[PDB]
Amino acid sequence: MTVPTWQVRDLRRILRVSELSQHLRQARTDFRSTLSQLVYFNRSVVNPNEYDDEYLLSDQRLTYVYVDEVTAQLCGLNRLLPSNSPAFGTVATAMPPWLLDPQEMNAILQQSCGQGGFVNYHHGPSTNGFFLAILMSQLFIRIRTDVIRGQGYGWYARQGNYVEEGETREFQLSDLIHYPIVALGSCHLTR
Repeated sequence: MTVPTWQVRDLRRILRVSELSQHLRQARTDFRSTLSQLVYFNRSVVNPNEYDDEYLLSDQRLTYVYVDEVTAQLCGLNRLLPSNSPAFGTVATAMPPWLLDPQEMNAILQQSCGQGGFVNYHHGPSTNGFFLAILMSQLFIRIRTDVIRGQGYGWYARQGNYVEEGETREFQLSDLIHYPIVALGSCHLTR
C-alpha cells in the first residue's frame, strides 16, 4: 500500500521503557507488512504522478530523530522530517530513546549536529525530549559509530555535507521534508 495508508503510531503516552520498546517493535513490523521492503513516498516535482528517487529500506531496524514536543506533533501528524543540522541535514541514530538520559543525549547531539537547521540541539535538552522513529532512505549515510555498555550504535545523516564512515537523483532539500514517520514518542521514560 501507499504511505498515506499508514497511521503514525503516537506513543507519547507509553512511558515505560519495556512497553515502549515492544510498541516500537510492533510499529516497525506493521509498517513493513503493509508497505513492503521498498517504500517510495514523495511525488516527483518533474512528473507529479510518479515518485521521486528517494526510497525507504524497511528491512532494517528503526533509527531515531530527536526533537522537541511541538516539532514531534507537527512532524508526526503531518508526515514530515526536520533538518537538525545546516545544509538541510537530518541526523538520525540507532541509540534508542532509553539508552541515555536526555541531558546526556543532548551533549552527544550538540557534538554531532551544527546550527542552522529546523531543530537546533545547541539550545539544550528541551530540543531532544521527544523523538521521531523512522526507517531510513538510501540517502542516509553512516557517519559514526558510538559504543555504550559494550554495544555499537550507528549515527546517520541525510544530506548536510557529512562524510561517510571510512548528484543527479531527484529528492527533497528543505528544513522540513515530506517523509514517512513510523512512530513518535517521549524520551522522559520510566524504567
